[PDB]
Amino acid sequence: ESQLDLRVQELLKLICNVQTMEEMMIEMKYDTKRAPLGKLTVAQIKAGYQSLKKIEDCIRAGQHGRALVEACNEFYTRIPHDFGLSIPPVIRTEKELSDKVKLLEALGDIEIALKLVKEHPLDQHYRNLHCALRPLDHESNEFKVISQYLQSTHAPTHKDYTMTLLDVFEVEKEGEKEAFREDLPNRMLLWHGSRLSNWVGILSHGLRVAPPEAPITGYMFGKGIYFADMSSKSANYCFASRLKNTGLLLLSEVALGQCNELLEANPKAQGLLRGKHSTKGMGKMAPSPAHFITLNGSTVPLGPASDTGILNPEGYTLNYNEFIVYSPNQVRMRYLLKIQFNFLQ
Repeated sequence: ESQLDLRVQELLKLICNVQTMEEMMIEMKYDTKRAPLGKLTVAQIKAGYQSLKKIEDCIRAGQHGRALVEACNEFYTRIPHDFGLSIPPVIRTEKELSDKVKLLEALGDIEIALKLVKEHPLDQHYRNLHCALRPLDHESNEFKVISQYLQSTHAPTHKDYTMTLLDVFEVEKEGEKEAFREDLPNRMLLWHGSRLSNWVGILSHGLRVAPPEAPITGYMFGKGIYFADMSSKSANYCFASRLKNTGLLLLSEVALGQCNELLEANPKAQGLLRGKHSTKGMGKMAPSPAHFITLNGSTVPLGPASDTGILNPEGYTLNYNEFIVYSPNQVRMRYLLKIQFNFLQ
């Protein structure tokens, strides 16, 4: 047996659970039976990404014929889906590419998590993370602020639930402090959400960019790292349910520097930086600078969401801001919130 504060123990038991990992993939229509997760290799994943590209190639060239059909078959073979008896859908839209990209991303973290769950077990894992998780003093000013930011930036559009801050752990990933690069302006504390089973991979490898094999059009603003100034915008990525009532969302410092403001999506946005250090999807609603506060050197956009005045002259107007940096060194994980979702029914 071994010891770590009970909170850190709870947290690990939550994100290390192999069952939940299985559950998550199944819930994503992934065939764990015909393709056991325990046998999933990093090479297989890279294979899937390439199949998608080929599919993106067809969609790109308007080839919705045999060319496409063969590409999907290849991919569905590479990444087995469980549709029961139903006939698999022929991927032929960007939105769907985007979903399959998120599936491969999850598999990538499952691969990582398992390759890590191999001297008390939890204590052993905590080490393998090379990431410090010190529980936070629920009386600290940090806590009060994290809580205020969390609630004050819960977007109106997301009322199908409520959030109760169970606990907060301060994160300290090896090497981020040093590499962070404090020279850039717009140093913000932003949200980032993800499913439970993803957290082991995020903690050990940190948040990272999409692979070069991946289809570019499966990324709203290119292969970068995404953040939001609205707690709920991110919490939706937890895909927590009434049974999976507990989820985790991360809060980290992002050196935005000069932002290249964009009204609408663009997978190729990274190319348009030309000096600016990040892309900003201009949302129709966001915190007001007048309500900003500073915490340990980073600006906290907590002010209740207000109208920004942005309005696409012809087209869809993004609801909330979208932030993207294309280099890990522009990110430094700080706090990891343990949240309990209270749905309505």
